[PDB]
Order: sequence, then structure tokens, then C-alpha cells
Amino acid sequence: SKTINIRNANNFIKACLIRLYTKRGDSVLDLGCGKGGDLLKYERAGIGEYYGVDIAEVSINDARVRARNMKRRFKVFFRAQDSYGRHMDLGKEFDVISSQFSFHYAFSTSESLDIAQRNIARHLRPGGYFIMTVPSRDVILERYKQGRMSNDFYKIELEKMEDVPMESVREYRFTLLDSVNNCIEYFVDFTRMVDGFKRLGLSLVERKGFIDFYEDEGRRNPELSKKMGLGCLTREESEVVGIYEVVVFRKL
Repeated sequence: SKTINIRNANNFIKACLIRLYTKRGDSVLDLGCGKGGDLLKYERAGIGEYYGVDIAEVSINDARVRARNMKRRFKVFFRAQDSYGRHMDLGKEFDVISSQFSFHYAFSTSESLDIAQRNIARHLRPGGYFIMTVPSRDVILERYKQGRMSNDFYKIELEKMEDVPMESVREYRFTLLDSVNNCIEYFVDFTRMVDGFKRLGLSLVERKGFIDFYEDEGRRNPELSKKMGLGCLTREESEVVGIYEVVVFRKL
């Protein structure tokens, strides 16, 4: 009830991102689909096939029920496993691979990231797109210097001192009202991600902050914005949304 606006904003951004890189008849692989919250969004996109994967079986169960009781024109596939730290081979390519608020979990270890990046590359068709939404390390670190790492909606905690630079930290504690609690998150090493993908045939094509993406797409989508309680975000709410950024890679 209190994070309603924050949720609406994030869902709107995800709906626009999907709409921007998806087309009718597209096959989509949803990594970290969670409770399948984007199933309805893809239904509007007119996709033909949806494949959801998540490490938490408890979330896959909710997604299965959601797809089983919703009006969809596309087929659905679900599988509970780790598509980041463990080899994955679904035996099929997809036009679009989505990873919303979860890809940063692939930066657990150097090997984990390499496995994750390779799983995406082998499941993405030539010319396909890889859309993701993850926290911005630059934004987070900038707030650390400002001394403002939280409000009444969220809270981020970094590491200690003792010869440990700000560029040394690789993880942090993230808390969100009515959401995760003291959840360990790994910083996204953009450069390493881009370089890794580049060697796998994937090049960067998009990178914009949530706020800017939200404002620009908002003026270009009055209907999709009015079709919900969407509207104006407050400073405190904007602080949470301004933490994430949109990143898109394409296989060439």
C-alpha cells in the first residue's frame, strides 16, 4: 500500500522495456521470473512462447498457477534451477531473454558470472535481445559519498573500512519495505559484463537510468500510463526507483 507507486513505476518501466524489444510470435526466456509477474505484460506484447526459470521453487509454483489461471494466447514453460551459477541447456533458442532485478545475482563469483553469461549466449538466437534491469553501482556509490543510503522505503549498507577502498566492496545489504530483508546483493561490474558478453557475440545497445527512462517513455506512452494508478513520484519514492538502470544487449 505504501510502495504502491514504486511498484507501479517499476512495472511500467518493465512493460515499456518488453514492448520495446518484443514482437508478436516471439519466444521469450524469463530468467528469474519469480512469481511470473511479467506474464500479463508479455500477453499484451503478443508473444507466442514464454519460458520461465527461477532458482526458488516456491516462486515457480506461484508463476505456474498464475499462467494456469490467466487468459493467454502463448504457451508457457517453467523449470526450477539456477540459470546463473549452473550450466543450463534448454535445447532451444529464444528471440528475447529477460532478466528483471536478478541478473546482479550472477556476479557472486568470477566463475558464476562466466557460467551465467554463457547460458544466456547459447539460448539467444542470432540478433536476439537480452533485456535486464539491475541496480546501478555508480548510483549506489555516489549516494554512499553523499551520506544518504536510505529512507522510509529502503536501506543499503556497505562494508567496513581498514584498507578497504570504496571500489573494493563487491556486495551490500539491501532492504525494501514489504520486500526483501537485509538481502545480500552483488555489485554489477559493468565493464566486466560488457567485455564478457562482447567475447560471446553480445554487444551493448542500451543503458539508461530508471528515472530518465521513466520520464521519456512516460511522455511517449500516455495510454499505458493512464491505464493504471500511475502518475507522479515523490522524492523519497524516486530515490528507490533511481537505484536501478536499464541495460540491453543484442547477439550479433
